[PDB]
Amino acid sequence: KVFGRCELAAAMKRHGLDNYRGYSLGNWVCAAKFESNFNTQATNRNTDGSTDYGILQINSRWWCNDGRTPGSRNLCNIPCSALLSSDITASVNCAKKIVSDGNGMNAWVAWRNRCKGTDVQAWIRGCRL
Ligand SMILES: O=C(O)c1cccc(CN2CCN(CCCS(=O)(=O)O)CCN(Cc3cccc(C(=O)O)n3)CC2)n1
Ligand SMILES: [Cl-]
Ligand SMILES: [Cl-]
Ligand SMILES: [Cl-]
Ligand SMILES: [Cl-]
Ligand SMILES: [Cl-]
Ligand SMILES: [Cl-]
Ligand code: NA
Ligand SMILES: [Tb+3]
Ligand SMILES: [Tb+3]
Repeated sequence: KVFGRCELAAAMKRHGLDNYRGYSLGNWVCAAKFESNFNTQATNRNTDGSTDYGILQINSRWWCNDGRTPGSRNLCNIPCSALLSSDITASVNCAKKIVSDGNGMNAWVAWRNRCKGTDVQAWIRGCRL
């Protein structure tokens, strides 16, 4: 599924991401934009051999199992394919565990480099939330 901007904002809010660990909804919408371009089926292999899955490009090194990342963990206890579903429940629940780790949303390189410090509120501008 390719979400619309306000569609995804609404979905994230419903699953409890808005202000989760202090991060306003627009931070999550901006991160999704630049991680996946709002496409729940996005996948991208990393140079270390891990792969990033879904709307929030959750990484198999630590968070889900894809059977092809040696030495990795599966801390969200899910197959990585579950993170490609049209329903974002699995991705949100995992993202909550990720952002609860020590680095917050900096674990998302695209958030750090393209959302952090910017006027992220503009990403929910005009949304009927
Ligand atoms: O800054 C940190 O998180 C940091 C610092 C030193 C040591 C640890 C231990 N981590 C390993 C490092 N990985 C952080 C780097 C991830 S990335 O940004 O490079 O991609 C995160 C994976 N961890 C998930 C987790 C779950 C619950 C609690 C904690 C925690 O207390 O750390 N961690 C498992 C153990 N973490
Ligand atoms: Cl915001
Ligand atoms: Cl990740
Ligand atoms: Cl693996
Ligand atoms: Cl392994
Ligand atoms: Cl959904
Ligand atoms: Cl934080
Ligand atoms: Na893994
Ligand atoms: Tb950690
Ligand atoms: Tb530590």
